[PDB]
Amino acid sequence: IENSAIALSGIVSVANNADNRLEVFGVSTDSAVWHNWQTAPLPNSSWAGWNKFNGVVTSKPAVHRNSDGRLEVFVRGTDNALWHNWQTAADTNTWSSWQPLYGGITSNPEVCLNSDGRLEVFVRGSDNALWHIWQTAAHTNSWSNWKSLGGTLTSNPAAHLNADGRIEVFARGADNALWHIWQTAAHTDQWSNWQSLKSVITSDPVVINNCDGRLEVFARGADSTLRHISQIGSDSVSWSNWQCLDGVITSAPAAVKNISGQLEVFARGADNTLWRTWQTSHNGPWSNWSSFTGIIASAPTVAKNSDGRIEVFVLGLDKALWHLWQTTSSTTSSWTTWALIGGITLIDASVILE
Amino acid sequence: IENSAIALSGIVSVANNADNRLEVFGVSTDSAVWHNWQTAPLPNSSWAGWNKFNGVVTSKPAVHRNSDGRLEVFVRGTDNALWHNWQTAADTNTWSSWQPLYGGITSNPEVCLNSDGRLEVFVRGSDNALWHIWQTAAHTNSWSNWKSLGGTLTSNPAAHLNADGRIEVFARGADNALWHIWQTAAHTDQWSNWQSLKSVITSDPVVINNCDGRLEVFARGADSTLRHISQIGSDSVSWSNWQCLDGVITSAPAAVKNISGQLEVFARGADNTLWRTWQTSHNGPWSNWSSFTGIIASAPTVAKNSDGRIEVFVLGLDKALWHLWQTTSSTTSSWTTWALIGGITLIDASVILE
Amino acid sequence: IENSAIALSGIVSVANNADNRLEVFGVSTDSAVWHNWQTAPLPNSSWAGWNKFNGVVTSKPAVHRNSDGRLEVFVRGTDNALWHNWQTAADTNTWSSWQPLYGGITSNPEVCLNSDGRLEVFVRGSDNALWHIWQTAAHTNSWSNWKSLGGTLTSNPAAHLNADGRIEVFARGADNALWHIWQTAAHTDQWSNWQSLKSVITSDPVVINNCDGRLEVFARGADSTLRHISQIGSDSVSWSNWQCLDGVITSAPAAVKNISGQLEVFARGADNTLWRTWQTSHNGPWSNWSSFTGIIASAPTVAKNSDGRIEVFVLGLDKALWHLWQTTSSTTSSWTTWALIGGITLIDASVILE
Amino acid sequence: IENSAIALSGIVSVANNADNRLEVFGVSTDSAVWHNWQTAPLPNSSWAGWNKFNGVVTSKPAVHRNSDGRLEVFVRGTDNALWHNWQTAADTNTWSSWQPLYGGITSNPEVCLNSDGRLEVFVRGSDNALWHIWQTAAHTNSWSNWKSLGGTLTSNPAAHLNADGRIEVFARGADNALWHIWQTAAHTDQWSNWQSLKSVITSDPVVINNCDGRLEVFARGADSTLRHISQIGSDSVSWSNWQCLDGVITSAPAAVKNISGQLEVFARGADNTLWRTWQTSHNGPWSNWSSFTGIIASAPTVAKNSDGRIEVFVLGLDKALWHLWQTTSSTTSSWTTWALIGGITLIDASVILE
Repeated sequence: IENSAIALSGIVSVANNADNRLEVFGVSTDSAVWHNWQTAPLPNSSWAGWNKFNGVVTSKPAVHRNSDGRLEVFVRGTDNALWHNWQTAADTNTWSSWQPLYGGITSNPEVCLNSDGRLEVFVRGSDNALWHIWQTAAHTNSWSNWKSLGGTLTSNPAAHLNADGRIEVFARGADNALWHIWQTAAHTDQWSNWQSLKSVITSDPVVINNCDGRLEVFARGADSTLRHISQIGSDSVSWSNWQCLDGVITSAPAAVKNISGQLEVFARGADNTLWRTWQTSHNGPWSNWSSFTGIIASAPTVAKNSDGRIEVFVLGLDKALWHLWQTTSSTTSSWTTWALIGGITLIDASVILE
Repeated sequence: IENSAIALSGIVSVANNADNRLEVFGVSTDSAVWHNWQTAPLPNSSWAGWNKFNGVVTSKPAVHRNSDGRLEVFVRGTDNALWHNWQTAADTNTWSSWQPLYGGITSNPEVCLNSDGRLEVFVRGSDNALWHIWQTAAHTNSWSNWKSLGGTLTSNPAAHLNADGRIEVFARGADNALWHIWQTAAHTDQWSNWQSLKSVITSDPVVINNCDGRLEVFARGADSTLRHISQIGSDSVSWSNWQCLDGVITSAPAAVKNISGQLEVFARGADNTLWRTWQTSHNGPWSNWSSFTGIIASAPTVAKNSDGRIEVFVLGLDKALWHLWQTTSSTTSSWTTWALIGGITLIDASVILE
Repeated sequence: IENSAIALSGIVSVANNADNRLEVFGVSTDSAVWHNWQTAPLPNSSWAGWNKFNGVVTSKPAVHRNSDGRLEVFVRGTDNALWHNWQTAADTNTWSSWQPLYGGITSNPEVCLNSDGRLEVFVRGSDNALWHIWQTAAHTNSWSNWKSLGGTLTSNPAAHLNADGRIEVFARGADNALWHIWQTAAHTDQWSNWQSLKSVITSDPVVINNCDGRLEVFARGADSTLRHISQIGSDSVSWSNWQCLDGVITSAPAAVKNISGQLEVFARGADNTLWRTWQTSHNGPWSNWSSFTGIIASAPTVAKNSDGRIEVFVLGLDKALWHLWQTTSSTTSSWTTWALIGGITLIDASVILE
Repeated sequence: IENSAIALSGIVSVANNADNRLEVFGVSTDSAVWHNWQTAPLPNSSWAGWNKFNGVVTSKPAVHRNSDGRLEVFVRGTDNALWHNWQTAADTNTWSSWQPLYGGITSNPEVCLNSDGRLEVFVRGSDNALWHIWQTAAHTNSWSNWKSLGGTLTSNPAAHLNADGRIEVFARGADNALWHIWQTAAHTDQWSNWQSLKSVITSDPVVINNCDGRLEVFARGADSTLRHISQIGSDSVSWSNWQCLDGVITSAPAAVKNISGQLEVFARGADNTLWRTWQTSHNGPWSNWSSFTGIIASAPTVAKNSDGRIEVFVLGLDKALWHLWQTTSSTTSSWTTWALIGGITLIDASVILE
């Protein structure tokens, strides 16, 4: 493993609809985005079937729910520009056609929802800097001009809200270390300078908030194990030391907070099966990795259902989408075995960063 | 203080719009509902001014945001039936006229949002039982028939979601004790039997969730001090003992979780000023009560702004609405002094339960 | 229940020998101190049998282990002066005769071990002030002169070390409130002024340290329920609000930290049986009281064995000493039923404070 | 760094006397054990001066306080047998001459105090197995015969009590992994089988208990960073995954629990200065390493004074003993700079394990 490697990513993007039904977005062999959704917001629900958005795309799709409940998808087009399309009403399967946001992007798009209800998109630009564009009014198809935040990115960006509403963005830099930059006031265009968090990383960063309000960042390290760092104060400049966990992982990690408020991390393990680790107590030590039966061909994508149950999506060896879930809304629940969401095969359309 | 007393309630109901701007609803001297809203989602924002909904009402209004971002208000009419009106689009100040939901109600209405996106309303009925009615599809003006959950209520009901999506409802019973009843599966019409939590209470119950997922209930006790009880397991049947805190309070309490994940409680104190107490550590002991200058004439109503800052609304001695807020997004922030939201005077339209 | 009442106390004092065998001290119908000890440091051990110290006493005996492992007992004599006697070697049943420390005392004695190895005794004096006397060298029969700390005491004193080695003393004052006073530097004769913790109490105070280093104080309140308060900072002046727990208790409480670091409290309940409550999580909420079968005639005295198992001693209706213990070294262990430590009957020799 | 390396150890062993004065034991250029002690139990106390025990030794000395307060030192002699000598009374500077315990030992000795007051010594034997010998009565010069616990050791052993009084012993095995073995009942000669904790380690293991009762083990790993693992249940068989902390260390670590109950770790860092890291919250994340000025030539040895203040001892470049300490009994206290405990120079007499 080399310092500039980027671990295998998830094969779909997932979102909860306004009524919390899960909906997945991926790219098929026709290079178009397809999507599928639960018919009811429970993991054992039937799925509607795969439906196509017309248009050829050249990145992994990113999806986020607007503050009025409508899903909106962002993707790079054949012109290397940003395109988006949206549900025309919450919980409806009527969509716009792809609409242009222009620009020139060289990474997958990352979408955040500001705490004033406005979507904001972060991408690597043609000059390898971080660029962003935002809705100028909440849940409205009115966007700003493109603006640069500088820097030099060698991974996809990952964005998350701090507890006080300030967006913070994480990305690997030219030295293969994790860097970050943040709004200095909530949902405004006033930003810090770039700062290094020092450690080399070999995956995109994955960010989650704990109960205490503080951000935690997970990534694969140079020795191919999971490592993590967390905010220790009230601001974006006070961080812990990095810690690693034993166990070689072969994909990006995926993190989720269970309904007991504890963190869980999923990743493809050294034997190409799905591995899971969880915090055993508040802030506590981490469990040994547990493995699920079955070889997988992507990183996991993890979501929560309306009753709190965790559900995991992966690419199978047959190049189709599989999933499994918790049988009960309990931290020690047993899990189902992999089930197929059949109808199309999927490709990894992630932008090749080099 | 007698066992059947119900402490003074808050004078307004508050909600966050889809873009997180606060909006308050109260009843004026014309017995109509009026509302006012922030023009931007920050506590130092200007307010738009008081606007009237036509129609005479006979209860405190209850407000909740739909899963598509539209606010919806519920109130008892002059016919003792339930009426509602809604924003016709998220973050817009265009409303329906009051529309009928019928029934016969003898308490203030309480509204909950199920985790599948459907609003559900709980009221005491003409037979003193708990009744409820729900949207049959998420964020849609299609409602069920009225259905009884039984029991005998001597307070307004308070409802909250468990971490697994099950609604749980709390209300004082015929013996002046706190009782509760819960969905046995998330967002379904399958309910438990009524169970007593034993302690006498002299206010409506106030329910909040902690980070661990568990519900905590606050109420005034028979000796006029604050008392509280919390779930200790994974279900609705395992509760702690009751604990009281020293200090006589003269209103219902209001509880909020700050951005550090700790709980804070506000109440009118024995000297008729606003009092505040907070948890000093995770699950920790509670601080001595702190007082704010100024005599108040209602219980506090507490809300959070888009940047996490807590804001408190009270009725002043001039019968107008006043508010104060935290100066910074920090747990140890200083507070502003009371400021007026002028333009109308307010009355307490709470249903007299005896 | 009146504000000046002092709840029933424990009938024996207990200590661990240098090898951790438990040894109990009580007063029999001959007004002499008798003692009995485990033959091995396990709760199911046989006991040696009751042995008498010659001499008539007029208070409950207090016992503490010296820093060289020798037990030492303190008691008021027929002359109202303080007397003491000691093991002449650790884990040996050879004792000195009662030896005089003079003074004039009007409460039971309370003994503390300073963190520099010197015993220090606290008593109410003939002028109702707090007085103390100390070893001038660790584990040596060389004592200081008597010195007054002032104040007005209406309970027995309770002393405990802070985490930094400063002794802090708690006692009810003339206004029936809990007061305290503390060393301002570890194991030195430099003391603070008296300060009130405000709440009325109707038992002696009981003090324990939690894992965080902080002191917690338990007492019965004016409504005959358990109440407690805890340090919230790094010093002796920052305390939480008082909290009460529901449930009427009819004796002083006894507190212990179990081997999981959680606190447990035992007391005689409203039905004259032994009641137990425990913290369900770190700093967490408290369980409902659980009852053990059997009417008891004293407060419990609680100790821990060499394997961590909790053991409880009480006076039975037959005026003899009974005990029960945990069956395993686990927080959720079951308990044995009461067993007799037969051979003498015991009287409550506690000094009548009025 | 190779898998079989054993990091540099501390240059002295330290103990608290019965009155909590610190006393240090090391080996000088004459191959004899010398010791020095505080004259009062405070870090700014003067020290008595270096005093010699007659006799040539061939290991680092181990010291433990007996349950009657007397210090006792264990060391390998020129005959490769175990020898010991003891204070003849607590807090006295009168010692026995070295007395024989025989055996054949190939590591430094490790001493534990059972919870029934009996010392027990663990050593690697001439067959590379773990051997032990124990006092047959508490604080008495009567010892058992030597007994083997089997295994194959490639480090010195480290022993610690579990919260329930069971001794647990940790040592590196033939595969360079950390192994452990434990008493299955407190202070009895009934032991488990050896079990692997799997990770390679390149230092002796260092064991400490947290507040929750659970053991935590620290060691240097194969990549020369600090790693740690902790018990997650009520027994000796349930452990967390291993975690590493960033930062190359060049000595064994030393761990201590501060008076707030949080853990701190000291080690020589990659630049040969003393480094310190601490837990920022309960169980929490670990701080970045902080450095103290001054090149050091051993691992640190860490102790606590009677007022809770941490004190650290190291070998200086002048081959003399230096120390520094906290200025106040507070977790965020500043520290003094290195001060000399002059009078002799010290050598590292640690047994060469290969």
